[PDB]
Amino acid sequence: NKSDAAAKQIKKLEEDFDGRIGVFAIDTGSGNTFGYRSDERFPLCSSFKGFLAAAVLERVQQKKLDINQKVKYESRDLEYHSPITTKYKGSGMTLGDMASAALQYSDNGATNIIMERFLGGPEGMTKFMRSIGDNEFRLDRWALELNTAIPGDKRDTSTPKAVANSLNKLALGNVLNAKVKAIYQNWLKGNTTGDARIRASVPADWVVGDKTGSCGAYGTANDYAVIWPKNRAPLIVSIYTTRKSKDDKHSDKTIAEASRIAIQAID
Ligand SMILES: *C(=O)[C@@H]([C@@H]1N=C(C(=O)O)[C@@H](S[C@@H]2CN[C@H](CNS(N)(=O)=O)C2)[C@@H]1C)[C@@H](C)O
Repeated sequence: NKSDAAAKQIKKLEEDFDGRIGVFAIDTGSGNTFGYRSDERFPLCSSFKGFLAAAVLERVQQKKLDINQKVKYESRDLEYHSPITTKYKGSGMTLGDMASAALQYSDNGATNIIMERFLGGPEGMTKFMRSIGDNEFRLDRWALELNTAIPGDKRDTSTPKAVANSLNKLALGNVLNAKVKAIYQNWLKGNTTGDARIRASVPADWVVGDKTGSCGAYGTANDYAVIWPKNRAPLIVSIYTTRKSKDDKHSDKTIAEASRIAIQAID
């Protein structure tokens, strides 16, 4: 009933821009959920970078990597959209700066380097997600090839629900200890790419951490967030969208709107 009216609104919203919306929201205080197409598969785009940083911090926490070890890449041809790694090319970067660059600026060079050197590539990112008990998450290709968002292709996809559950386990749950979890949160809170998305759907004084993605094809874009309202339990929102035509552009306002409707369904 509270659920069916949110579903109506989302359905309207997806018809309005002539595409498809996936939502999954959790109130971690009360347990209440809301989903819409929350078990259907959606391209990840960059959004998986958020889990990559947590994979790295898991390795830090088990002392299989040091967060301050230098990572040198002086000879590499940096991928397009490496705004952060390009500037540090000569000096290298700390593993931790590199990971958070991956997350906070969606840096493709940061992404590819970490996956090649420390993570066992796409297969090993997928392995990290099975290990927390995400079974829907799949990664197949590398940073710049995973964006084709072709309807029906399952490469590089997850579901809204599965993303939410993962983020809940990683941000709020028990894979990371106190200390490392707070690093991970601070990383999410400093994400720079999501001002117009989930961040836009909540009051100004609520703290938000998020990771976005935009494929640039099939209007495909997404965002997921942990939300800390004033004097109340944290929320998880996970919003994924695709559009009918190859040439359609993403719509941030739709994401922000789908988020408002979702925060309202669990309120
Ligand atoms: C991943 O999807 C790609 C990479 N990451 C992006 C992202 O949104 O995470 C895209 S979009 C890009 C990020 N900064 C701008 C949006 N913020 S803003 N200027 O405040 O509107 C544009 C970017 C392409 C990668 C795989 O291409």
